[PDB]
Amino acid sequence: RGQVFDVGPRYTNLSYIGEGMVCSAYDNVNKVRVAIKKISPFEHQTYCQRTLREIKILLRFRHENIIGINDIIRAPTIEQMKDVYIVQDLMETDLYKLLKTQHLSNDHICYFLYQILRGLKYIHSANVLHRDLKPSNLLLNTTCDLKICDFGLARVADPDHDHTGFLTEYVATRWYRAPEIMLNSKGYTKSIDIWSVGCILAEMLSNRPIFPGKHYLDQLNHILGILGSPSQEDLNCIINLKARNYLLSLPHKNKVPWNRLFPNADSKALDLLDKMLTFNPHKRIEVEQALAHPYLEQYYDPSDEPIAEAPFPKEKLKELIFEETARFQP
Ligand SMILES: *CCS(=O)(=O)NCc1ccc2[nH]ncc2c1
Repeated sequence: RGQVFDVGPRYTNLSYIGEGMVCSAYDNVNKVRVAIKKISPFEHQTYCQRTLREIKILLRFRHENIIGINDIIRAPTIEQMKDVYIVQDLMETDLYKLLKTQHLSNDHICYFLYQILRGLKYIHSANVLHRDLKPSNLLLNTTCDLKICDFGLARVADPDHDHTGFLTEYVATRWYRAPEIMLNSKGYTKSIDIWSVGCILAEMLSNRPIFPGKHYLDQLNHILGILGSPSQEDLNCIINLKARNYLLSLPHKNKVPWNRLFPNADSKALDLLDKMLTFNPHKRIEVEQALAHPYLEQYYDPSDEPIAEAPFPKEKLKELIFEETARFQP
């Protein structure tokens, strides 16, 4: 152990996983090990907001490629409730850990990408944006089943309020941020997630992040270094003068061909990558088009790619977390 990890007698024999804190544990009712994360969010409003949003989303979603919540453990009263524990299916590894050690065959890349997009189709069908897709948020088991996790930054899509100024600060993981985040976008459209998936695909191809920016504007430097300078048409879509004039200030950069960056990659994988890593978010491929792409033809089956049945102050938010978790109480 490290601290109080107080999960009733249902869950026993705890092993540390990572870091609030995550442990595996034996579930004495279902007779399997499970993952459990301790969330002590109530002293920080940021952790509380992300806790409630995640719980609400994950309890509504039901999909093979999205991690569920199996159980939530907390004290019987608001006064006694200092922590919440979320119990989820235990997955042996994640794509971040796997890519640090293992070469993926083209077949593995294809199947992982299929499952990411299949999960994402469901999320987007519920009018939700994940907004922090990255290898460590893709859980894997030993048979290569994949589950999307961490909905702490997820939002309902809101394309009419997507516009913002140049260099607006952003929360989600830097290396997977679409170029428009740095230029004119709050990340309130589905195209933000597709860019992250493109980055993940590129990372699966070479085991290295494609755009490892070291700070905020360096991320755009990395993206433009491979895509090259945006076209006049793509620039004309950027009405914000600060962002536009920044881009016009840069020396001309040529496109680096994908087949030079990824000489061992399948050509169909690179055609799909090109379409996910499109600079102009309006021209970027959508999740259903991505699934229908020739690269995924061995798996594509829209009848087996389900969609969601419908669209989706700390003191009141501790109350809302209490209410939302009530169904798991004895
Ligand atoms: C979803 C990525 S984190 O939440 O950062 N990692 C913690 C978890 C959560 C659920 C798991 N199931 N198996 C392993 C897990 C790790």
